[PDB]
Amino acid sequence: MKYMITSKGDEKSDLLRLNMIAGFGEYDMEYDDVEPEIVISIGGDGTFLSAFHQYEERLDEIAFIGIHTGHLGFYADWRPAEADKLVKLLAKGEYQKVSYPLLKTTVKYGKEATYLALNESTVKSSGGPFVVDVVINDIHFERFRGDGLCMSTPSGTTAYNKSLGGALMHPSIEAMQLTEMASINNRVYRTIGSPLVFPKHHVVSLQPVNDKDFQISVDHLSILHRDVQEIRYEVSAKKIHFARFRSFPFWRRVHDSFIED
Amino acid sequence: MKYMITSKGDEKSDLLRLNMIAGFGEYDMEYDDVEPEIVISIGGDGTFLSAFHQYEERLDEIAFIGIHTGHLGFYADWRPAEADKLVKLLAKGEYQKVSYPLLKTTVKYGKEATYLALNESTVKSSGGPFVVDVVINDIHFERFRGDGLCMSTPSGTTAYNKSLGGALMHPSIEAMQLTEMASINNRVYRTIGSPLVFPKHHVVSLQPVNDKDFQISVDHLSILHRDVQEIRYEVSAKKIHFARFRSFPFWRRVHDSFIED
Amino acid sequence: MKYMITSKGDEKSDLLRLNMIAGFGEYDMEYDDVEPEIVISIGGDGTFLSAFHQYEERLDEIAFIGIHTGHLGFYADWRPAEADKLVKLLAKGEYQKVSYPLLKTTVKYGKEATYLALNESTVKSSGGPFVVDVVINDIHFERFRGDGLCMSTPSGTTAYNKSLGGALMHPSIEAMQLTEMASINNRVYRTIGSPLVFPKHHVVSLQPVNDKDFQISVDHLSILHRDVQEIRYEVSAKKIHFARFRSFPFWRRVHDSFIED
Amino acid sequence: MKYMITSKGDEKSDLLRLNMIAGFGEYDMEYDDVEPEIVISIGGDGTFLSAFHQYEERLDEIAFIGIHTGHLGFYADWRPAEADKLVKLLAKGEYQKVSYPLLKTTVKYGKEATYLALNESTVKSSGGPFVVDVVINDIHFERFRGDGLCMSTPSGTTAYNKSLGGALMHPSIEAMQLTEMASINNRVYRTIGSPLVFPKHHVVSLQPVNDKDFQISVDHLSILHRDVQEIRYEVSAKKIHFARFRSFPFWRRVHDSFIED
Ligand SMILES: CN(CC#Cc1nc2c(N)ncnc2n1[C@@H]1O[C@H](CNS(=O)(=O)N(C)C)[C@@H](O)[C@H]1O)C[C@H]1O[C@@H](n2cnc3c(N)ncnc32)[C@H](O)[C@@H]1O
Ligand SMILES: CN(CC#Cc1nc2c(N)ncnc2n1[C@@H]1O[C@H](CNS(=O)(=O)N(C)C)[C@@H](O)[C@H]1O)C[C@H]1O[C@@H](n2cnc3c(N)ncnc32)[C@H](O)[C@@H]1O
Ligand SMILES: CN(CC#Cc1nc2c(N)ncnc2n1[C@@H]1O[C@H](CNS(=O)(=O)N(C)C)[C@@H](O)[C@H]1O)C[C@H]1O[C@@H](n2cnc3c(N)ncnc32)[C@H](O)[C@@H]1O
Ligand SMILES: CN(CC#Cc1nc2c(N)ncnc2n1[C@@H]1O[C@H](CNS(=O)(=O)N(C)C)[C@@H](O)[C@H]1O)C[C@H]1O[C@@H](n2cnc3c(N)ncnc32)[C@H](O)[C@@H]1O
Repeated sequence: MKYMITSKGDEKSDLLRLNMIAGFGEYDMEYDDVEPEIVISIGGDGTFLSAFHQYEERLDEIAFIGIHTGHLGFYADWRPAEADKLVKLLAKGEYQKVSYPLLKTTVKYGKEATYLALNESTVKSSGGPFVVDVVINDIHFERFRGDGLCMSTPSGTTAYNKSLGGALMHPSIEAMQLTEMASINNRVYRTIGSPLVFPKHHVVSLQPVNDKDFQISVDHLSILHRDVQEIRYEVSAKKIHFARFRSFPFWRRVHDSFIED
Repeated sequence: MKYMITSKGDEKSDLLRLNMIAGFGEYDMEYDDVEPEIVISIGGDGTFLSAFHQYEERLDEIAFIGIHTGHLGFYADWRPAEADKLVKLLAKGEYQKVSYPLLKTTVKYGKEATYLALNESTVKSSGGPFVVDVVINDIHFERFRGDGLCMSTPSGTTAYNKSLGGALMHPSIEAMQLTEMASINNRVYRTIGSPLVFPKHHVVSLQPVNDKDFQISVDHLSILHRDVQEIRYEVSAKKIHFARFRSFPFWRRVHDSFIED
Repeated sequence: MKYMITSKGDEKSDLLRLNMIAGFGEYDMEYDDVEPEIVISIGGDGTFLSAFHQYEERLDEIAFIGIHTGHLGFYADWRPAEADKLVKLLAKGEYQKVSYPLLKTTVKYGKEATYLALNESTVKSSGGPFVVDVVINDIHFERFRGDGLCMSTPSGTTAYNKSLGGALMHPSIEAMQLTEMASINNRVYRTIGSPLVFPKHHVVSLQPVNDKDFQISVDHLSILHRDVQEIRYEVSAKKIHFARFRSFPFWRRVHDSFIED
Repeated sequence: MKYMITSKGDEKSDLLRLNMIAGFGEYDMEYDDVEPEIVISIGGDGTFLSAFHQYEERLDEIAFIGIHTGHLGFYADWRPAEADKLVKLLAKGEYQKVSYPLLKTTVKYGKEATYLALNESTVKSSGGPFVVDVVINDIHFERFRGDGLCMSTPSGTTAYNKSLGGALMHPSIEAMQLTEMASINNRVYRTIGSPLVFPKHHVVSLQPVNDKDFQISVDHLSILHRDVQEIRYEVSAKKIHFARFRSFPFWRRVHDSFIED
């Protein structure tokens, strides 16, 4: 149906995009970057993340496909050489949609902003020490002191979460995972020191203790927030949908990205 | 209805057990340790684990309650001082049952044994180096070399799993978590180096590479298995049921066991 | 001889400082904050670090003493209640000096700045991804990608180094320790993934790969450096000297700060 | 002078050994496996460790050389293809000896055994839970509960130590490093949770708390010790000497074994 293609913008990805557009022109496929139903991202995982955020208001109407023109990017299902086969399979249709969970971040001030993450949302201080009270379902759980906190989706667990020692979670699990960045632990300061995995409908709230200014990232996007009263995390009701044309199981995707390929 | 009480066996737990039996005698409660419907464990988490295994064939007919006579044992909901209040609340009934997921381990030979775990199942070598191929849903994922592997239930994630760097998982999540014990990683040997969290219906199979003898633990119970062809892990269809008389959320239980109490 | 006293500046530390100055006035002790031979820091480890940096040009002429007015600060040897005993012991003299190793950081541009650290020197990016080549004694060792790097002195190993998973090193060992902050490791990116401990006379050089702007911290002090060609680390030839009046072994100091007190 | 050659015993290593013996026969080199001055190990690091232990009573009279016939074994300096060049260089002599530190383990009973380690000494329980008091220079430092403890030499820090999260230490540093295996940490049980690095002349003593039977390994060799009163660790006064014919710096050796080669 209606589709669009985003490109990383180097010569290789732009040319692949032009060639796929020409192939789509041989079928009943209209290029429409306002209301696409298929969004193809040609590049790396950053390109894919940007495509997701370009269309985060129409996630229920869109299925995503990623082509990696660099290394195997984690959200990519296709190598450039297979682009023509993808054009054909997509043109016919009847593919199967797979959905991954997303993370909702709410930032309250003294007003309210919400963000959606496909990989993770992180919070750090705007310069001074980072100290927050971590409140789970209204239960005061710990006072965190350290460099920051990372809350990850299942598909994000192989990203920043992994570098911070988090568990890799299969994306059929509707959960979010909280990991610590360089927590201090001594006689007077104590944190849990393990990643925490939360189900859908649990709410994790971070509440400032002294400083109220924080640097909050959502996927690639980092923003300074001033005068914050609360940062709230929960599994979103929204999901991202992928078009799948063949089996590529998550654990094989993990194997291919981290073990050998 | 029918109940029984297991005790750690020290003077404090035996006397509490005798006093609770006397209190139950004032209600319509028959002591029956063949077909109980309520199993009370008085001791620590080891006592509770032994009670679970004493009745693992009647898990669908039983609700468990733990009293800790030492430190706050993780599966315990009651301190000894509250025993009389428990007798009363239990006598009336109408309490709410909560269920935690369990782990099924299958060991195949050259014959087949199955075990059920509430905390975890671990595998180590019987003396020589431990090397196994890890196969996930028939996908060859890694060759593990190291000291051993631990597969944990959600409620077990605060136990051995935690010491091995695993994530703590809320027990409403029907999953199991695989953690590494001292994996070797160099130019020639590679493992994933993160805990892995698996949903229900995924099967993780360990397949021997050289040595076929393994020491397999299920909760406290360690057994030498010889001539092993495969060890298979999956989330069990069986669940353990707890009798709950008041709110004691898992994350508060974690707070009280690890942060402060 | 000549001494001075720095204070954290709260009411408790200022009053202790005034009372110690009055006690010193009863001996042959001149207050001199230009050329002291004894520097007393009253506060926490931050106060002590600031005192060290206030006098880093006269380290060979100075012995430091720390009083902690908060929790046991790691560099502190005295509680406030013992201040009068310290005045007396110090007045007589004949105490023993103990020396800890220090870290030299050199930052080269396209010009050169040097810094001395008692705890550690860290490097992060000024916004974009952090990528540096790590060169040890002119040997290209790894390309580091992640959040940053921390180089610690022995006495700093219980500070930020510890939170990053580094080893605690006894300060009689003339060494520095490099730890990673959230390194990425996948099929294409590889780091050593262990802390590294370097002897005196080894030089660790960080060399930019793309971005040349870095945020470099030395103890509490964080500075944006632009147009960096190289950051070089080595154990300094300079040492910090403490006045010791009684045994307080490093491993007891560690026990008291992290295990119980 | 007098030399001997140990072989892993596969066809490749036995033939290399025979060919080197024939080459040595063309010089003033006597084969003597009672009092060698050069010990050549042909195989892997296990072969090298066995050669070290075969001659641990004559370490001051011996220089070791390792040839790896498998992967780059860490203690190996030569590939098989260079064997003839080694014969020649060794025949002439005038090579430089390099020394690495060693670890002394003393096991006291209710009698005394001492062992020397090139990689590490580990202690685990003989079946039950492992609990020991850790005493550093007669200072009670922690009660360790977990799977076991590993004490490593500098050259051993890239071995089991590395898998347990220890730091890699340059072998010019006369030290030993203690790492934890799966320590338990909760409200009631506390360990330091970081590797500890000890200088020469510090003594680390492990003292049993309940069970007195332990499985103690020294390099590859694992032994059940019963009725143990104390296990004591210290940097040995003895050193192992390597014959070096060219530069192969430790950090390049680490790079080649863990980063790429
Ligand atoms: C620009 N990034 C796009 C992405 C991605 C991604 N998504 C997954 C995925 N879901 N699964 C597996 N691989 C995944 N990638 C891979 O991550 C590498 C990213 N490049 S980078 O980190 O060097 N960089 C900052 C340039 C690259 O290989 C890419 O294919 C943002 C993301 O970086 C992540 N990030 C930030 N700081 C990090 C840290 N210190 N360690 C590890 N990740 C870190 C964070 O998650 C953010 O959303
Ligand atoms: C006899 N154990 C009973 C239990 C339990 C338990 N269950 C949870 C829970 N679900 N949540 C939180 N606390 C939990 N406990 C607490 O664990 C301490 C156990 N005593 S012990 O490990 O010292 N020991 C071996 C005497 C004690 O406080 C108890 O209340 C067996 C279990 O030990 C575990 N175990 C074995 N080796 C371990 C390692 N190296 N590190 C950590 N745990 C280890 C393994 O899980 C096994 O099933
Ligand atoms: C203001 N700091 C002074 C100090 C110190 C110190 N020196 C040692 C020592 N040698 N041994 C043991 N305790 C030590 N302290 C203790 O560290 C706590 C510091 N307060 S703080 O980190 O919360 N903060 C930023 C307000 C406090 O208890 C103090 O007594 C700077 C230092 O923070 C360190 N730092 C920065 N980020 C950190 C992270 N994420 N985790 C851990 N440390 C971190 C870094 O080393 C810097 O030099
Ligand atoms: C038979 N080993 C000989 C050796 C060695 C060695 N010495 C160093 C060195 N100094 N530097 C870098 N590489 C090093 N090797 C490499 O270690 C691999 C060993 N094979 S093995 O561990 O699979 N095995 C048990 C068959 C192999 O590549 C070899 O070249 C005993 C040693 O294994 C170590 N060991 C035991 N359990 C371990 C764990 N869980 N993780 C990691 N190491 C473990 C322990 O140190 C013991 O002394």
